[PDB]
Amino acid sequence: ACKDVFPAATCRHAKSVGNCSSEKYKRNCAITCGAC
Repeated sequence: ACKDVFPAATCRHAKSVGNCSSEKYKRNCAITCGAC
């Protein structure tokens, strides 16, 4: 499974500023990024 590991508070920030490019919220938070 690729369920968002990090907390919604740490994943919500990403999109907020389009940080999807990063990995902190792309490898574990694939559900928030949109890779998996």
